[PDB]
Amino acid sequence: MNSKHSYVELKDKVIVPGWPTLMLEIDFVGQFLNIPFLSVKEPLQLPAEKKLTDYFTIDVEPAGHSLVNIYFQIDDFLLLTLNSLSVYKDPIRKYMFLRLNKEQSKWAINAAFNVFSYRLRNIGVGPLGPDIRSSG
Repeated sequence: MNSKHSYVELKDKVIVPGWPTLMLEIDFVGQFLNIPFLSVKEPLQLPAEKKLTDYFTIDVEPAGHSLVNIYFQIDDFLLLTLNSLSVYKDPIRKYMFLRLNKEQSKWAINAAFNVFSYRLRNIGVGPLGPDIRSSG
């Protein structure tokens, strides 16, 4: 019959040291703000015709007098894509959120929560990556 939802935190568990990582870069209207988003096995490339906004809506809101969160909504194609690239076991829901720290929040607050643009961005591992991931 009838259905509706909720915004799950995407916790720090999904970033796993040793592995490559996707970096959410937020450029405030008008010194980006960089959040490691999700540790991945292979880089994210999208259909070249397409672009991230097609698949990924985000929104920055305060959570209190000092802290701020980033909410977002992930169309299924990206959701499925992200889950397959993900090291941590399929952690991406359609409606999720993310906690900036007292530090990160501060910028967002000053920009009046107003996003000019954003993108994801594949970043490689450093010289001890393979050794880090495989030990433990």
